[PDB]
Amino acid sequence: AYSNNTIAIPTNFSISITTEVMPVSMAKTSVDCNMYICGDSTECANLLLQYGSFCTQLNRALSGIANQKQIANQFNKAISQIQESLTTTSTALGKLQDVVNQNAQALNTLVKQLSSNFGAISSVLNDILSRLDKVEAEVQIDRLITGRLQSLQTYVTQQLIRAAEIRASANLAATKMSECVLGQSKRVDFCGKGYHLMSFPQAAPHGVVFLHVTYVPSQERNFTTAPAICHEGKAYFPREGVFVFNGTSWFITQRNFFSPQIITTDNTFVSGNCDVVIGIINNTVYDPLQPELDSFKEELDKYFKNHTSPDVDLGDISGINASVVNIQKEIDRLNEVAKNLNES
Amino acid sequence: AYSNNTIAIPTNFSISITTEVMPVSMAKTSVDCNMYICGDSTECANLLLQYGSFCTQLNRALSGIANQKQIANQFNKAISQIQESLTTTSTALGKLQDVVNQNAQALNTLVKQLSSNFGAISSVLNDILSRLDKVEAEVQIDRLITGRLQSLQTYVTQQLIRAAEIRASANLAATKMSECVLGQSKRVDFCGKGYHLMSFPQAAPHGVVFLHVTYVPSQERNFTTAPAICHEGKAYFPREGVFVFNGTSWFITQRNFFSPQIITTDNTFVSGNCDVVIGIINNTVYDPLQPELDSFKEELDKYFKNHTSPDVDLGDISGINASVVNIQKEIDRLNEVAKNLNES
Amino acid sequence: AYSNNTIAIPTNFSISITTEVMPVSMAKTSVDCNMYICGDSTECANLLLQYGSFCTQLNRALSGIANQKQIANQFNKAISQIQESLTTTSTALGKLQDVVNQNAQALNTLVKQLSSNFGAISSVLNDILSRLDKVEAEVQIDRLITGRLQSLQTYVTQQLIRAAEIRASANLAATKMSECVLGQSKRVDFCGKGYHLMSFPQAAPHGVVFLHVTYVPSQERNFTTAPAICHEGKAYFPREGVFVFNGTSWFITQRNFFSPQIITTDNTFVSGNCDVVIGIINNTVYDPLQPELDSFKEELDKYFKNHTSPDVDLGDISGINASVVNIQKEIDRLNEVAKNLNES
Ligand SMILES: *[C@@H]1O[C@H](CO)[C@@H](O)[C@H](O)[C@H]1NC(C)=O
Ligand SMILES: *[C@@H]1O[C@H](CO)[C@@H](O)[C@H](O)[C@H]1NC(C)=O
Ligand SMILES: *[C@@H]1O[C@H](CO)[C@@H](O)[C@H](O)[C@H]1NC(C)=O
Ligand SMILES: *[C@@H]1O[C@H](CO)[C@@H](O)[C@H](O)[C@H]1NC(C)=O
Ligand SMILES: *[C@@H]1O[C@H](CO)[C@@H](O)[C@H](O)[C@H]1NC(C)=O
Ligand SMILES: *[C@@H]1O[C@H](CO)[C@@H](O)[C@H](O)[C@H]1NC(C)=O
Ligand SMILES: *[C@@H]1O[C@H](CO)[C@@H](O)[C@H](O)[C@H]1NC(C)=O
Ligand SMILES: *[C@@H]1O[C@H](CO)[C@@H](O)[C@H](O)[C@H]1NC(C)=O
Ligand SMILES: *[C@@H]1O[C@H](CO)[C@@H](O)[C@H](O)[C@H]1NC(C)=O
Ligand SMILES: *[C@@H]1O[C@H](CO)[C@@H](O)[C@H](O)[C@H]1NC(C)=O
Ligand SMILES: *[C@@H]1O[C@H](CO)[C@@H](O)[C@H](O)[C@H]1NC(C)=O
Ligand SMILES: *[C@@H]1O[C@H](CO)[C@@H](O)[C@H](O)[C@H]1NC(C)=O
Ligand SMILES: *[C@@H]1O[C@H](CO)[C@@H](O)[C@H](O)[C@H]1NC(C)=O
Ligand SMILES: *[C@@H]1O[C@H](CO)[C@@H](O)[C@H](O)[C@H]1NC(C)=O
Ligand SMILES: *[C@@H]1O[C@H](CO)[C@@H](O)[C@H](O)[C@H]1NC(C)=O
Ligand SMILES: *[C@@H]1O[C@H](CO)[C@@H](O)[C@H](O)[C@H]1NC(C)=O
Ligand SMILES: *[C@@H]1O[C@H](CO)[C@@H](O)[C@H](O)[C@H]1NC(C)=O
Ligand SMILES: *[C@@H]1O[C@H](CO)[C@@H](O)[C@H](O)[C@H]1NC(C)=O
Ligand SMILES: *[C@@H]1O[C@H](CO)[C@@H](O)[C@H](O)[C@H]1NC(C)=O
Ligand SMILES: *[C@@H]1O[C@H](CO)[C@@H](O)[C@H](O)[C@H]1NC(C)=O
Ligand SMILES: *[C@@H]1O[C@H](CO)[C@@H](O)[C@H](O)[C@H]1NC(C)=O
Ligand SMILES: *[C@@H]1O[C@H](CO)[C@@H](O)[C@H](O)[C@H]1NC(C)=O
Ligand SMILES: *[C@@H]1O[C@H](CO)[C@@H](O)[C@H](O)[C@H]1NC(C)=O
Ligand SMILES: *[C@@H]1O[C@H](CO)[C@@H](O)[C@H](O)[C@H]1NC(C)=O
Repeated sequence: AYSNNTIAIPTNFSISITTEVMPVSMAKTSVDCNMYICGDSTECANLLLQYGSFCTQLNRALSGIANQKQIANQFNKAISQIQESLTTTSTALGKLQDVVNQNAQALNTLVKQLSSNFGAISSVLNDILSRLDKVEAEVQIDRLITGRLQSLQTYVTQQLIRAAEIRASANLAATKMSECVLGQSKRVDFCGKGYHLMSFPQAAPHGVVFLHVTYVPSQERNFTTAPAICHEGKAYFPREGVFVFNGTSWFITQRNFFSPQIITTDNTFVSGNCDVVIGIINNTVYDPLQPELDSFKEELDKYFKNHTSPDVDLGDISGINASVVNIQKEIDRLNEVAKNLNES
Repeated sequence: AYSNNTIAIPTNFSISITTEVMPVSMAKTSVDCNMYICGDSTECANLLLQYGSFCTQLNRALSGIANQKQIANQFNKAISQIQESLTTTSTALGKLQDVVNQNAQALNTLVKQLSSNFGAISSVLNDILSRLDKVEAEVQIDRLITGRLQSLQTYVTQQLIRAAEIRASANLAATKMSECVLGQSKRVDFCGKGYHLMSFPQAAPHGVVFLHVTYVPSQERNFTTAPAICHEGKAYFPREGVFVFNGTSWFITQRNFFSPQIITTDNTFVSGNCDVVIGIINNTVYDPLQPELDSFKEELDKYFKNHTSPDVDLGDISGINASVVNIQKEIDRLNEVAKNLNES
Repeated sequence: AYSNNTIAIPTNFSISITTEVMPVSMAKTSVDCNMYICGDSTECANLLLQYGSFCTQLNRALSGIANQKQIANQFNKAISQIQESLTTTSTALGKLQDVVNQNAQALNTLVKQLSSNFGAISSVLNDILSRLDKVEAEVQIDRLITGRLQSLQTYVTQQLIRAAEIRASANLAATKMSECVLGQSKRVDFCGKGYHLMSFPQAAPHGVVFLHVTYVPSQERNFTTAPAICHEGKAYFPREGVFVFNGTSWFITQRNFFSPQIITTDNTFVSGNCDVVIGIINNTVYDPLQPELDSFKEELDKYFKNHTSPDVDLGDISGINASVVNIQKEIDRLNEVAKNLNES
């Protein structure tokens, strides 16, 4: 750089109060989560019970801010053969009576007690449906609560960052009530704008209101300005000074205004050369270090189950029919032989 | 303002060391989530596996801090009619045998294989109950984990805000090891209280302990003090000075103590008027901008299912009975005719 | 402390530009959650719909940054007794016909309509399985989303803390464009290293690049240095000075270099004693107040259900058999009597 250029250097001034305000404390922002999250749907209050005791410690942080007898005997034999036949028929039909009734008893057993199986399975199935739907409903609510929860946590983080700004600004308030009040700071546009004379401190709800009695340049000039000059391979350093003309005569003044005092030997300092030392750059950087998230595919497929299956539950188990008898020609010929028997 | 008032202005001093401490670094607070979240219930460790790799990158941020033959033939015909009748009866009862046994075979089919249907449905229903209860249990755990998780995330946010305060305070430490150590700062109650002479820097675990050799006013006076005076519609500005009396004679002194030097022309600066310039107010404010959350009603009713339904599962399907035969008068009259047949 | 020691005090200087950079603003880091959370698995986008409107307000904060007739008649009576017997048999077998067919009708009723019960229960059971597996899948996804969500919320918190550092650093930029530009700050190694002469401000994308024309000590000496001396139980205070020798003769100089001006009476100030005032320690501390989390055992066992149960669903309800008739000796003797009847 090194070059002579021009800085507005003040000529005539004026009084100037400043009256700046800088906050020092914070309200105890005890924010209820149950109100910020939840407005209605008492269900939400039933589920945020299960969400920890997060709001307590959250507001703990926020609080910590602030020849023819042959016929007779033979057909008598035949009649006792018919006697054999009909006692035989009584045997058959008694067996049929007990077994057809036993299979009907098994039928009643199945019907009654298998209705009871239907009743048990149907009640269990309805309760499965009920609690499945409770799971569905509350799970959707939990999605919504979790998003709204991290929004609230962002609210609290925003609040804490404000609390940190307020703490550092109160440190600046303590430093200014040191220097501006209990001293006359020789710093341009600090302790209010212009050149500080005295400051008047006064309180506020959460601030410290300053009343800086200062003075500002009412009148000046765009005037030439040189940091250092190199006559002889040889630099010149104005102690508490800046190289200035009067219309082309090199003088050195104060910075605050110019009564252009002549170049002495004492106020100038000298280097044996005019060799610039190059300085270091680029401070105040911070690395965030929030590094990386991979896919859902990696994250999921480490820890995941697909896990489905249908049933079978055949039902052709039912589907086999009942064959029947519908014959009655036996009854027909039976009663027609009964006609024949009453005939002769 | 502008008015003459009174500031304690120092008279006699005393030596004063200060010995302040300002931290510069932080411990590597590698906080395990599995310990801060989880203390017991290995179940919790089974579920926090599924909770991402959040704790890794979380501690990455925290790490980045640091004639009578008629009879014979006719009744022989009738006897063969009875032969027809009993072969006919054999036909009927064989049909009944096969069909009653077939309906019993269908009954055994239903009983065996429909027990197998009950076994399949009951095992599936128990597994439905099992995994439903796993869902219920782990879902409640997930509520609790999510609340405790955001409490941990608040812990980390609190920690990072401390890290930011430490970084800015270490910037102040670098600035004070510049000015207090390598210079004699002309700043009241900076570089320790009082007026700095020299500071002695020394290390600490995570701080830089200063030893500010300063000097403080042991003796002073509540004494009158004026910023500027307006004789002639015309202001007066003491350069490095403050208007002071000796008991009513206007002098201007240093701020640091008063040897009340007389009003010169050079130390006073003058405005042509006494016109206050009014200054700007109210800096250092930040807008949080955390704006808004609506109801659960809006948020929910965009994306929600109620979604319930019962079954029917009739059971009168069972409830139709089995009619029976319980008659035996046929057997009674049958064996009584058998008595009659053995009679004659 | 109080002791005479040695500070490098400058002798000959050199010009030195500094060229430091301090950022003042931030890019509008409108970070999409749907990209930072979600990369693939459109399912994830189906579930993050249910996760509030968190990303909107999240980026609202981030945006707010920037003889043989006896025989005839008697056996005619017996023949009508057989007529009674076979009409009686017709009665029995008609009753058996209707009842065996009725129990078969009940069997068909059970088979058809109980297949319909199996169909209803099986379809409901498959849908239970389906939506249970949807619950399982999406619940695991919600674990993963919640962990990745708080990682994103940590990203945003990290970003906001950077925004606070940038706001305070821009306050330092405003203070340096006050003092370094519009003044000549008498502060060592502030407004760039060395001793400030003038600074040249120039813009940047998000910074304010300074060009501090300063001057640094090219040449100096480790030289003795005393804060205060106690001849007579009586201290000595060099105003804008430091006690210095020339090779053992006590002088007081400037801090910036040494032309060792003689000890006057005016530049030294005096205490009547040599009594050190001890100062206060250990500022800039903040209490985090993130206090406490108890066990899962406390947190859980306040609000938790274990809640399991099996079924019974007997199945011996089926398991009772069907007894049968398999007899046919009646048919055998029946047709053998039919042989006997056709004989005679
Ligand atoms: C400014 O600096 C130049 C050298 O760059 C010098 O020759 C000149 O005399 C200086 N003054 C003016 C008024 O240009
Ligand atoms: C010179 O004065 C003008 C007045 O209009 C103002 O722009 C500024 O003070 C100076 N101009 C420059 C530095 O370009
Ligand atoms: C600067 O110096 C004198 C005295 O201040 C002034 O009168 C004159 O106009 C200027 N120029 C010179 C001496 O060349
Ligand atoms: C640098 O120091 C030496 C030491 O005697 C002195 O002779 C010389 O004048 C100094 N240089 C300047 C420019 O003052
Ligand atoms: C300052 O440092 C950052 C580090 O990321 C770099 O990107 C930037 O280019 C540097 N500034 C200049 C002017 O090179
Ligand atoms: C297995 O999981 C993947 C993961 O997206 C998904 O497509 C589906 O639920 C399952 N089945 C198949 C065939 O991918
Ligand atoms: C009725 O009987 C059989 C038994 O094997 C069954 O499979 C089928 O459905 C029916 N038979 C027909 C319709 O011919
Ligand atoms: C059947 O025969 C009997 C005698 O065997 C006699 O009463 C009559 O002729 C017939 N009818 C009735 C109804 O008895
Ligand atoms: C204070 O200011 C008033 C004007 O407000 C002036 O008359 C007076 O002389 C000053 N001094 C004292 C000691 O009151
Ligand atoms: C005047 O001195 C008293 C001493 O008790 C003290 O309150 C303060 O220094 C002054 N009082 C004021 C300014 O009200
Ligand atoms: C203030 O000035 C003189 C000299 O310091 C002092 O003796 C006198 O008492 C004071 N008052 C006057 C001169 O009215
Ligand atoms: C203001 O500047 C003019 C310019 O010559 C000068 O005459 C006047 O004395 C100045 N005013 C004061 C109060 O110094
Ligand atoms: C400072 O600005 C804030 C902006 O919200 C305002 O509320 C407050 O009233 C201002 N201060 C004064 C003293 O008016
Ligand atoms: C539909 O959802 C609402 C939402 O609170 C709730 O009352 C219930 O689960 C459902 N039914 C009715 C009738 O509101
Ligand atoms: C048994 O039979 C009928 C079949 O239609 C059934 O509905 C009913 O329960 C029973 N009848 C009675 C008890 O009269
Ligand atoms: C039945 O009649 C037979 C001959 O027809 C004869 O043995 C007896 O009288 C009766 N009883 C028995 C048991 O046979
Ligand atoms: C340093 O201080 C001691 C007293 O501690 C004093 O006797 C001595 O003369 C001083 N100077 C040197 C050069 O040691
Ligand atoms: C004295 O000079 C040496 C030069 O090597 C350097 O270590 C430092 O400036 C001084 N040494 C100290 C203070 O121990
Ligand atoms: C310090 O003072 C004189 C004059 O600066 C110097 O010549 C001498 O060497 C020193 N020592 C004394 C006077 O003992
Ligand atoms: C302290 O103040 C008194 C008041 O007159 C004065 O006599 C004495 O000299 C002062 N002490 C010092 C060391 O100046
Ligand atoms: C500073 O205060 C903290 C408060 O926790 C304390 O632990 C520490 O020991 C103090 N420093 C010293 C040097 O005692
Ligand atoms: C009850 O809950 C506990 C909690 O860990 C767990 O062991 C299990 O799920 C249940 N049963 C028993 C016997 O503990
Ligand atoms: C078949 O009949 C009975 C009915 O009580 C049933 O309990 C059992 O399983 C069978 N009886 C046997 C195998 O003896
Ligand atoms: C049975 O007897 C009838 C007459 O009663 C006669 O036709 C024959 O002898 C026998 N066989 C058949 C097939 O009728």
